Amino acid sequence: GLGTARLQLVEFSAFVEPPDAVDSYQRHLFVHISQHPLESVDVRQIYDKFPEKKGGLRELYDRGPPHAFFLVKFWADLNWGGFYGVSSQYESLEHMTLTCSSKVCSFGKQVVEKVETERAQLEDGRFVYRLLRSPMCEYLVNFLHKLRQLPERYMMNSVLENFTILQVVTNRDTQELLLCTAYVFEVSTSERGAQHHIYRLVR
Ligand SMILES: *C(#N)N1[C][C]2[C][C][C][C]([N]C3=[C][C]=[C][C]=C3C(F)(F)F)[C]2[C]1
Repeated sequence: GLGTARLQLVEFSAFVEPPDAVDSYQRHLFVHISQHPLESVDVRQIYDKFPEKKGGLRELYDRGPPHAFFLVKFWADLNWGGFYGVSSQYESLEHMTLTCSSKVCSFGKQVVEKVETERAQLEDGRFVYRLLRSPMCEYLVNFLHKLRQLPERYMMNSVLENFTILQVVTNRDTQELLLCTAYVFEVSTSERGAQHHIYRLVR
């Protein structure tokens, strides 16, 4: 699964709860992972999709460690005053303070970047890092309304081809990379829910 033994992604989901969930609860997952041997992709294959910059995939991979670099292909479910949310959870056996850069690179050129710091919280013999029910970016929210309005699924996948996200979690105190995940996006069928495949970035 996703993670070094130093840090595992327990769960992550972007979601919307329809406004009627206050009465009777339901939630739409656009994308979801829950981990409460993996296949491999050669890192050079996706170099193009991301910066060739400082903070670009090649540079961070040279810094290492290579067992920290992953790819997650997402098949999003776009079949849906509401709440649009993103919630992520990681587990470690070390107490560290983490820094999580998430960069959106469209056409290989980074547009937006969020960097956040989360400190550990001890639970049942693991240190858990919790970033739950964060409100979704208005960038993403409007994007998704536009993308759902697209008439054909291949049209969504061709746009989503040109958008990629690089997530890098480092230890703030030691400034050493713990996890780097590249995300590529496609759209799932209506009958098929949100799906994902995880790969290890190799050389
Ligand atoms: C806005 N709001 N957000 C919160 C940001 C920080 C954490 C998640 C990030 N989005 C992200 C990161 C990695 C893989 C997929 C996604 C997705 F699909 F955009 F949520 C971002 C959005």
